[PDB]
Amino acid sequence: SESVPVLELFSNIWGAGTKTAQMWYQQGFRSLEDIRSQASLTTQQAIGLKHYSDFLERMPREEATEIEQTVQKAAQAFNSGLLCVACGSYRRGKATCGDVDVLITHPDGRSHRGIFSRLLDSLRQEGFLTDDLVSQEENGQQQKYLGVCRLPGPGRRHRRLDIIVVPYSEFACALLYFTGSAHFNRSMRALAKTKGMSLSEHALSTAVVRNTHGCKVGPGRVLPTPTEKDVFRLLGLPYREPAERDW
DNA sequence: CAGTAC
DNA sequence: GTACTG
Repeated sequence: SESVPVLELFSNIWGAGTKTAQMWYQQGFRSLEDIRSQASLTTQQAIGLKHYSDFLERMPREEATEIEQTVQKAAQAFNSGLLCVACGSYRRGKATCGDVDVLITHPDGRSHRGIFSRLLDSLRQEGFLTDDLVSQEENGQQQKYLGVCRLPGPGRRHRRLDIIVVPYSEFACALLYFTGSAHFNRSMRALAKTKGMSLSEHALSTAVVRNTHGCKVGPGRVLPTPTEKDVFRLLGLPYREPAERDW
């Protein structure tokens, strides 16, 4: 049909943005069926197209809880020490969630290692994980997984699930980044910059060196941040609770 | 670049 | 704003 809603239709495929949607449009594709039959699909895009309807639905908060518990039980089997916290919109207290954001670390600071591969393998044997989207094994000590899960039982939709494993020393910043919101994180890091500091999912750093155009030319030194409250303090900010961060 | 995560 | 893989 008309160009704008067709671009919108294509854009709602995971792995496809405006550039891809516009390219498809030039090709003369107008429907999801057209994409399915004729378009050159990325593995991820093919998965997004297959779960198009489900991925458009936001799940009830209660379902996100079950998903996080499903992940938690599997991890704990490996080690009872593991701490799993659902982040994102769920931690911010939303009634519905676009996806489930599960963070995992271990208090001793060592046992978090070796878990990521096993946990995923465990979740696959269970039939929980249905498709894998992207894997990041190079984020320093943080491992990230993006995939598709589905709770057992009838009438269950496929849900987007992200699993991140971090060291206990980076727990606070990883928790901070991953609960958001996106605009909230954007503002905190913007502020940190003004103060000659930097904030990432890994750590908060002071004495960061920047140039005339404000381009970072040297890292500072990592400041020990055991809790979220410590990060707020070192930036001269009043602590906000997750619900207070839903910007 | 493009798309993605918050 | 920061930062990952497709």
